[PDB]
Amino acid sequence: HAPNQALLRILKETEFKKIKVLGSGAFGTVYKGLWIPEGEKVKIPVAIKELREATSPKANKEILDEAYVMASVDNPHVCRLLGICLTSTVQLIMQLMPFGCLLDYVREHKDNIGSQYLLNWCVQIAKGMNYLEDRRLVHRDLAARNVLVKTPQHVKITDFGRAKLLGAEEKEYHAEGGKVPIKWMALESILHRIYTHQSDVWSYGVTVWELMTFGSKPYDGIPASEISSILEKGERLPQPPICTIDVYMIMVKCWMIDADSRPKFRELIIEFSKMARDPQRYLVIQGDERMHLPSDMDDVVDADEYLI
Ligand SMILES: *[C@H](CC(=O)NCCn1ccc2ncnc(Nc3ccc(Oc4cccc(C(F)(F)F)c4)c(Cl)c3)c21)CN(C)C
Repeated sequence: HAPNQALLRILKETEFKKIKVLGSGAFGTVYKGLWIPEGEKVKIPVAIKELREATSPKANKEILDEAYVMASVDNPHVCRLLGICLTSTVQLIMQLMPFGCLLDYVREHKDNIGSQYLLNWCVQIAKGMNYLEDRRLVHRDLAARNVLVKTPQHVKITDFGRAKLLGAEEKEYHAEGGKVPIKWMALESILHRIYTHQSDVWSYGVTVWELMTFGSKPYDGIPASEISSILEKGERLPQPPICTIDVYMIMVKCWMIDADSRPKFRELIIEFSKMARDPQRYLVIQGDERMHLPSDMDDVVDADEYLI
């Protein structure tokens, strides 16, 4: 393993300005804001998480471990952590992704989402995951809820709360126990708590299924405890109505019990790119041709153009 020379930037609180609330969770509130590094004549749209005063030492540690992972990744299809701020509670500053999570996006915009967007998103997520594989990172929580939308044309993988860096000689991560996203997990993760890049491929297949059904819940109504035996009997998620057999076969291959029989991310990039070149041959969507989606503010620059 090579040295990790990623830079962690510690921002001062007077450099960023909270504009409005975007969300509230167990761990603190998220604000829309601007990051205005002193004397640089640039304003960067950001989301700012300010942790709650009541957050435990254990929670703080876990959040900082997630920041470490996010600071260590740099790819157009993976979320961008700008830095953290050590005020009385920790604040985290990330690139603003104004269209929210992809799961919610596809549910809310399903009558205007055409085949080109769906296939491009699959390509993009596969590129991000391929990059994480190159970095020897196993995500362990890939799902449409954990993909952010910068613009309808550009998505990025997020939520590194479960991510693990494999050791140099290590091929599998062995987990301890807790509350796990069963319906996205590879069979070997459910049974034996084993995670690899190939178990992430399984989750990728489920993520694709979520997109192609415009945000349906996988195995809806089936309790999580029944999933493993359903899988062991050879049953899988059904073929979405818009999917040609070409697309469904790819998902099916992601859900092979033999981990080595599943596609690799680099191959998923290739197969979805082929399809993205002639999208209406691969996804059959009523009204496809018709569909369109969105495409002081002086000195504003996106985080992706503010390089270190
Ligand atoms: C869908 C995502 C969504 O819309 N969430 C609301 C907040 N929001 C709106 C736009 C936007 N852009 C960018 N980021 C966020 N939120 C956000 C999440 C996490 C975060 O920083 C961290 C980093 C590491 C760990 C944590 C945590 F403490 F563990 F939570 C937080 C920041 Cl700064 C911002 C945005 C959600 N859908 C319900 C699934």
